[PDB]
Amino acid sequence: TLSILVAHDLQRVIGFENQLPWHLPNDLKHVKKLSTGHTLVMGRKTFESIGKPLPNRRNVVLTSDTSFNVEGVDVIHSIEDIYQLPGHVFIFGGQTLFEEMIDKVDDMYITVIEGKFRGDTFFPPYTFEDWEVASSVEGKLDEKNTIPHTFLHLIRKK
Ligand SMILES: NC(=O)C1=CN([C@@H]2O[C@H](COP(=O)(O)OP(=O)(O)OC[C@H]3O[C@@H](n4cnc5c(N)ncnc54)[C@H](OP(=O)(O)O)[C@@H]3O)[C@@H](O)[C@H]2O)C=CC1
Ligand SMILES: COc1cc(Cc2cnc(N)nc2N)c2c(c1OC)O[C@H](C1CC1)C=C2
Repeated sequence: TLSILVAHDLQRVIGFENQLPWHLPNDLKHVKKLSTGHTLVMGRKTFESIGKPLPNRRNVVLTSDTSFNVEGVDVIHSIEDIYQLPGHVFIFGGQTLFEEMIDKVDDMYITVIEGKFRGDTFFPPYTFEDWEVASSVEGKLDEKNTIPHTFLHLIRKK
């Protein structure tokens, strides 16, 4: 499978100043669940944001930089390289990757953050005319997760 994995808010903000605008442990545990044992593909800036590879899965960074060679990370240098990765591949960010891949992926795992944040990076617009809701699960609120949020699994129609 080729999947998108993304959290975006009511206006499709994904980012601010190279960070997530929200603090939401549950969603990061969501990410852990989904992608552990599989492969994440991410652009260089996103990799730089996270700082190092995520444990217990394959980390692939897409970059133009041929100097790039990082302990625990596989480098690719074209979009086309994605399609030769074995396994369940998650497109993991950021704006540029999402824009490039959204028409290409089988399905999307979206966490809708039910707020409006200040952002400088965005998920591309999409229509539910194009995308079937395989599931929609309200995330649980509590002391440490205080933003309402919904896990969507969408699958391309037709
Ligand atoms: N909310 C969420 O689920 C997520 C949000 N984010 C947010 O997104 C923002 C980052 O997005 P964005 O600025 O687009 O950066 P990206 O993470 O998408 O990285 C951009 C870089 O990726 C490399 N790249 C992209 N496409 C190609 C290509 N076709 N060929 C070769 N290299 C390529 C380039 O690296 P280079 O210049 O080195 O060649 C490019 O500069 C951050 O604010 C982050 O917080 C990130 C992940 C998830
Ligand atoms: C841009 O910043 C992040 C993007 C992301 C990417 C990301 C976050 N959330 C969702 N739902 N999808 C995504 N693709 C993450 C993230 C980020 O900040 C650390 O944190 C954690 C990593 C283990 C430390 C996980 C994801």
